[PDB]
Amino acid sequence: NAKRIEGLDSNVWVEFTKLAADPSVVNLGQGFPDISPPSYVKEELSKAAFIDNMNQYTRGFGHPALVKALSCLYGKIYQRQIDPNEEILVAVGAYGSLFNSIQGLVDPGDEVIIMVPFYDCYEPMVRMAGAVPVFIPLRSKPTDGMKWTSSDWTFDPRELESKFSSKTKAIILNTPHNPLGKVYTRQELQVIADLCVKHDTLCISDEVYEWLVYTGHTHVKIATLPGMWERTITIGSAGKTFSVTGWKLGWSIGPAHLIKHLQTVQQNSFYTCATPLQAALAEAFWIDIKRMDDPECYFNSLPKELEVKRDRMVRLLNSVGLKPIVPDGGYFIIADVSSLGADLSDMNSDEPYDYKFVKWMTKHKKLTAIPVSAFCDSKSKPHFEKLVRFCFIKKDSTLDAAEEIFRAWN
Amino acid sequence: NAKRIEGLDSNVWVEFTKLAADPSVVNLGQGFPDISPPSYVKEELSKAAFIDNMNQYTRGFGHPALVKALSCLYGKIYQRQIDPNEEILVAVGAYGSLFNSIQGLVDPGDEVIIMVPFYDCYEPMVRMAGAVPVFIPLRSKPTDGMKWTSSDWTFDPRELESKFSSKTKAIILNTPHNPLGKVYTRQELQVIADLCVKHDTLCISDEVYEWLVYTGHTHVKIATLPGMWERTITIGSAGKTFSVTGWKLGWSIGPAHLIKHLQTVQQNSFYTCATPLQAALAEAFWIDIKRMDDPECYFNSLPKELEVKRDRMVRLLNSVGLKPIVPDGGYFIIADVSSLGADLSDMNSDEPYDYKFVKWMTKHKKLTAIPVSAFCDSKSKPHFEKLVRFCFIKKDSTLDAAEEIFRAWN
Ligand SMILES: Cc1ncc(COP(=O)(O)O)c(CN)c1O
Ligand SMILES: Cc1ncc(COP(=O)(O)O)c(CN)c1O
Ligand SMILES: NC(=O)CC[C@H](N)C(=O)O
Ligand SMILES: NC(=O)CC[C@H](N)C(=O)O
Repeated sequence: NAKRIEGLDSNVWVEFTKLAADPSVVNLGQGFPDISPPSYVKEELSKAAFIDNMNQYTRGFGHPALVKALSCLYGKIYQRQIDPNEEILVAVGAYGSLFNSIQGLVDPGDEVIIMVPFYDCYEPMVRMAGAVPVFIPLRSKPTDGMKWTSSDWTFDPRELESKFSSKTKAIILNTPHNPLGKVYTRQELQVIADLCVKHDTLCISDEVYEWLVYTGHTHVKIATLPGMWERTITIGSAGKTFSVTGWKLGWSIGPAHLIKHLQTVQQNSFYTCATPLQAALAEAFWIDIKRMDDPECYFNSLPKELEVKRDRMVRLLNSVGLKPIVPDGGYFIIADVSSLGADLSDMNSDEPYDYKFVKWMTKHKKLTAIPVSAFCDSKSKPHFEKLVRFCFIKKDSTLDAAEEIFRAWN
Repeated sequence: NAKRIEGLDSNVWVEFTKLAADPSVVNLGQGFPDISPPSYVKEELSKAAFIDNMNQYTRGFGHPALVKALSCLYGKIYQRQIDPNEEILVAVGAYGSLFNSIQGLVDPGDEVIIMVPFYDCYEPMVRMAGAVPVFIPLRSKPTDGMKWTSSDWTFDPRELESKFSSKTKAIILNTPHNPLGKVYTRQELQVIADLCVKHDTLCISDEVYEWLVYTGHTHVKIATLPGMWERTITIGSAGKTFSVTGWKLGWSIGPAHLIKHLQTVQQNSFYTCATPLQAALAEAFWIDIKRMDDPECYFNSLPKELEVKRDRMVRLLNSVGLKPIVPDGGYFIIADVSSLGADLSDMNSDEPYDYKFVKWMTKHKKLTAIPVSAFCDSKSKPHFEKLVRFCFIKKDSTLDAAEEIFRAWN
């Protein structure tokens, strides 16, 4: 192995393969939608398949009709003109966008601030770049009494500030947050923005779940706050927006002077993304862009549908004594499992509690989930290891099977 | 920009975004097939599109049906049992496979040997890894007097040996060769094998054009030579194999102890490739794998169809005083351009001779092509700068438009 990848060969997802290959297990762990994607998304891909040209090379930095649809949709959200060619880069998922961003912008010995828990890829991407991840946790605060929510988690602005130094190149922001479901507030973003401007750092903002925010909350884009446009890369994903995780297309949106460096990594790595997927996606966008104010727009109908499933899930977790944290956004929910005081007596590894719990739940109850300590750096693990993450982008019948397990639990 | 991409922002193909544009020009430049993909390749993509699961995330290192198909096909070629999970990585094109190999295997300060002319991405990919490209040119031999062919180019084994030191990490091999169409001989591969074994170096073998070898030549895989399986990564491409360049799926095949490091790059960069493309590509493979014996197999029928088109191009180029180098393989043909009359003081730009010629032929003859100096490091360019490359993976009607241009040349 090359030095840049020393110790980066472990991967939580490669780790979690085994859990649910067993067909009789209900899998609420990985973010695999088993709802149907919209009919027209599948239709448009079939249509593109039969056009010879759409099966040949397209523009390296993104299919022209696609980046054009992206600049239209995001121009409305940002309330500014987005340049399709210079301010957008289409990459292989939000992963590939994150990869372009760190690879083109982050040097060895640079510091990168990461909020804990974090989508697991952030830490190894920062390391393969020779950079130093700097961790800060989200801490709970007292609850309103009736409900535990994502909004009861936040950061200490004084603690955040202390993480910023002359070596900080960037901070990574994930809102709506995976695994917590947190929708960052304008006040939180403002504290983040103040510091990035004051230290002259970048913000890389992972916003794949941007459409999935629930009543009481709103997606705010940090790159729309004063001084932030010039210093933010904001990332979206086809998989999340159209429920086609398997298309693996995302985009980075930001200023031309930053996006050019992302574009230089891409030209020198995989170069271009698939033409047929990008062609179909452009069409899907236009179909929904043109009804953005209608309920039937997929940007509106999916979170509306997911809010119902979310609520059903919180009731299911409650019925067995799991303390759910009701998410403001996204399609994951965390439950504290410690009030079950489960029977993990003879799992004798040095794994965190949540991993043992999940292995135990899979074997005994036939239900899998993801340990939140998978989204934590070594020192943070003991502070989050009683927490397990459940996925609810699932068809009713799947959540029915889940309900059968919760009803039979004792 | 990050330091790692310093000076790597210029891209040959980004630059040629000049006169491919104008409507009336016959483009024989970029490797863009304008023939149809096989009908079943297209139908299989349409069918995967309508299966919901084929739109969601698949195995990270390659869709299981696709790695199994590639296992079975390549295991016949190699006469060995290839492990589909450990000895194969599906990536985003041959580009992505090349990136995985260099990123996962090559350190700052390593030397990487590259044979000139080289497919252009080799050099910046080695520079991005902090390594030193060590150039050796292919050189001409006396012809049989009758015709000029790719096999009249070779390398000096003694000069190659002198490129190997204790800093050498690897040699990049490209057979059949782009741009010049060379199908490296068993005796050439043996000289490279002897030196990788003696120095304990890697060979990264880029064999995207492996099926496209014409009469009197045989694709031989260096990884099949004694002692080479354990030091070789061999790369393939869907875009070349099934004439669907826009699908951006390639693969690396080789021993587990090397493939795992490519796997580590990929899990940390883009992770997963697209599911519907991989599903459809697995089915396109099973179809052709079952009929390898038969002339109807795409592995057989395409090289046959293209050989006719190569022979046509060589007649058309001869017709106008461009001396073609007849390719053993691939879908590019170089023509020597020096026996024509120049223009070219209307430029004076002292950029290479071939770049001036290609601008002159675009403007005045309405035909584009690629200057060979684009595939050459700085010191080599004077040895190759009268050479121009043409693509013939084109429909009959495109080649007729080309015919009409040659007919009207004088
Ligand atoms: C926060 C976050 N970022 C990025 C991704 C990956 O995005 P993509 O599938 O487009 O590569 C995910 C989905 N696993 C995610 O939850
Ligand atoms: C020799 C060679 N290797 C790799 C590639 C790129 O392969 P892909 O399109 O699958 O990424 C090309 C482009 N045709 C090539 O000519
Ligand atoms: N590698 C994957 O597909 C994992 C993604 C899934 N959304 C997760 O966060 O759990
Ligand atoms: N998209 C591309 O860069 C096409 C490259 C093509 N194979 C060529 O060599 O001309």
